[PDB]
Amino acid sequence: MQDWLTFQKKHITNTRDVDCDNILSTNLFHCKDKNTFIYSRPEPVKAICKGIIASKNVLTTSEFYLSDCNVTSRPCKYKLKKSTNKFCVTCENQAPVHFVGVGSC
Repeated sequence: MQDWLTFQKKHITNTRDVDCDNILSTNLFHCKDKNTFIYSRPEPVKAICKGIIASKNVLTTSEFYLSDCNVTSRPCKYKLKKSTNKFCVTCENQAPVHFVGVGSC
């Protein structure tokens, strides 16, 4: 439910330029306040949780290329934020199931 499958579509992007406008206006996001996407494949991101079976929030050993879509002054209209930082993923069954935050946990 709140697991890697849902985590992927909502956080795993393969482009630095995620079009927040269209992508976030789907029912998958429904234009919430913001959404931090990770520019990296699901494999190297799932590998962060490699060996973590028990639900455990872990902070990454390095920074990743993040693209954060955040709402502007207008609802469902976003500003792209391209940055590089670490992030804490809640690892369960060797897969990131919940997103904690960027920088540290």
